[PDB]
Amino acid sequence: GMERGIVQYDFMAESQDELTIKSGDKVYILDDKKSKDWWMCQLVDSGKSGLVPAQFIEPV
Repeated sequence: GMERGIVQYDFMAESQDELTIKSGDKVYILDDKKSKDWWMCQLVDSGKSGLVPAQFIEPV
């Protein structure tokens, strides 16, 4: 869990490389270096991973 975050808005994946997340969900931030718009994250509880809007992720 090198870097953690908390989801701030619901987001539903519309394509394969995205990750559906719900407000309040805890994530690992896997990659916040490649894009200021899209971060690769993984849900702590389910282990599901993919791209989400950066602006929806509050780092801990």
